[PDB]
Amino acid sequence: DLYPLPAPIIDVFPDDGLAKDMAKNLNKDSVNDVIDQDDLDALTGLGFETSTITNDSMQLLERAMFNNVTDVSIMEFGAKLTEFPDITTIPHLKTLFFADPPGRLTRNLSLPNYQNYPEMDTITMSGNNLIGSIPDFTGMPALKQLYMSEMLITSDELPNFNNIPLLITLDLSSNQLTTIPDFQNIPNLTFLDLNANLLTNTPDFQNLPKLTDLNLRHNNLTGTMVNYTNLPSLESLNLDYNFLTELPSNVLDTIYVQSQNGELPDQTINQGDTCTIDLPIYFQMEETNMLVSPEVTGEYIGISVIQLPTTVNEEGNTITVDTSALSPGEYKLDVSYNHNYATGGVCSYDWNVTIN
Ligand SMILES: [Ca+2]
Ligand SMILES: [Ca+2]
Ligand SMILES: [Ca+2]
Ligand SMILES: [Ca+2]
Ligand SMILES: [Ca+2]
Ligand SMILES: [Ca+2]
Ligand SMILES: [Ca+2]
Ligand SMILES: [Ca+2]
Ligand SMILES: [Cl-]
Repeated sequence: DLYPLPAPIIDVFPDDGLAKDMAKNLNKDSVNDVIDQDDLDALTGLGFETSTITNDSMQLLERAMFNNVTDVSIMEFGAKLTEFPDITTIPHLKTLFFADPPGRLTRNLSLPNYQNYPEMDTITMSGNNLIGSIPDFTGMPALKQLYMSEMLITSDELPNFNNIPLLITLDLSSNQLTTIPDFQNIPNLTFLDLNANLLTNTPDFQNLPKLTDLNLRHNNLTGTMVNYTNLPSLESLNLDYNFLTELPSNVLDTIYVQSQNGELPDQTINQGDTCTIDLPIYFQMEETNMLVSPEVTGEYIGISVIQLPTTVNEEGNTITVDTSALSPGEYKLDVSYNHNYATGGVCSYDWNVTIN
């Protein structure tokens, strides 16, 4: 497929948009300018920005040998470019980058099981809707970083990667994952970003001995979660904006939580009774100095919100809301703590009470 050189750029790359971008990469003023192999050899990166390039025209890159190119960056692209091709003329490619275009999920991209880029180190496709699944890569043994945030990835599209043993960073934030694999073969993984997914738990990871940062902010973790037994390198576990009533005790010293919500059990009491709750997370946060303010408040929510006297029982680790003056009926109660009026943060727990 290699076009004979020397030749005009437009003859080597017979597509208006591709030729324009190649002239810019080659620092030639015109697509009519004649290039030779030395001009190609001077390139160490290729940038693309003309949105008329399509899958078919990008394939024309196989007509030229790029002996020294290690980076491909696609900064702007149209709807007819949905894949960077697996061509044989960029043998030393190390980084592949697609920009996150303006707007939300406006472009679609597929991720081939690339075979001709054995030196690939980093792939970034964040912000683009993934077409199909992420392949269980077989041709990129040196892959170290994978940025795949905001791509509408579901758990059926994410394999338990078998052949990328050097992976260090995996960013899957802002997707629709309901489960995450108990990753078997990425033991060098140090950073796992899962914020803004739909997770309800994770496995008690069996082989992540080097993981230092695990971000689970804004998921659906509810009540209790797995109490990790084998994350010896863990430094930060972000559980902010979940629905836990208790934090995992084995890793409590790594946790970031300032806001949290939750539901406590229904109770039935008699008119004149107070109402006492368990709230393990409050006591954990209090005792490990995670609170920014000390007050614990209670209220009931009807036509208006009415505050109730609320006391913390530190010996028995319970909280009592004084419901003794309420008449019989059905009530929605709330206990809140860690109020941060400056930031909008709060930890707030709701439950229903029947008073007979
Ligand atoms: Ca000229
Ligand atoms: Ca532009
Ligand atoms: Ca070289
Ligand atoms: Ca975007
Ligand atoms: Ca999908
Ligand atoms: Ca395996
Ligand atoms: Ca106590
Ligand atoms: Ca509430
Ligand atoms: Cl030549």
